[PDB]
Amino acid sequence: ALVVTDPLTRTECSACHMAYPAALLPARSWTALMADLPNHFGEDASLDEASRGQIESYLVANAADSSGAGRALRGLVQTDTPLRISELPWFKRKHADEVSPRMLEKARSMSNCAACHTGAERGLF
Ligand code: HEC
Ligand code: HEC
Repeated sequence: ALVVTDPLTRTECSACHMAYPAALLPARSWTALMADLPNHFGEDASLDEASRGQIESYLVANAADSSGAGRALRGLVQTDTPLRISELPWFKRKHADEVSPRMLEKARSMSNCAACHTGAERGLF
């Protein structure tokens, strides 16, 4: 399932986009994100340390490499620490010949999964 099940992560990490599922980035990528929320893609996404710590635990514990080779890892080398799901080789492979300039214009960003996937919040893509 490609769904955030953790309530605090669901709340805090849906404030500005969809709460992205842990399974889509390796643990190192989640750590790096969670270590710099004051400088988060142009926004201040900083949290109180207690909330920050718990969210980091959940993301790392259910990351793409938390149960061996999740699909999202395909085409990654161990020295890659991607900070965007939308920059993964696996993501670009699934989207390349599928998204037209018009579909992309309407979504406004490949970060906006629900603009194209009605079931994105229930894990259906
Ligand atoms: C607003 C104050 C935000 C909060 C709270 C969180 N995030 Fe965020 N995030 C924000 C912006 C403006 C962007 C750029 C979107 C774009 O169109 O380029 C992002 C992006 C991400 C990503 C990358 C998405 C992708 O393209 O692959 C990830 C993985 C991500 N954000 C994670 C994340 C988490 C774990 C959060 C909770 C702690 C969280 N975000 C909150 C703005 C904001
Ligand atoms: C429109 C501009 C899109 C945005 C934004 C995102 N996705 Fe997407 N995605 C889009 C299309 C047209 C398709 C192909 C559908 C098909 O059946 O060919 C996809 C595909 C996926 C998939 C693969 C689904 C499967 O066949 O198993 C996944 C896992 C997926 N998309 C995830 C995903 C996420 C996490 C996004 C936000 C970060 C996202 N997509 C954005 C169109 C669009």
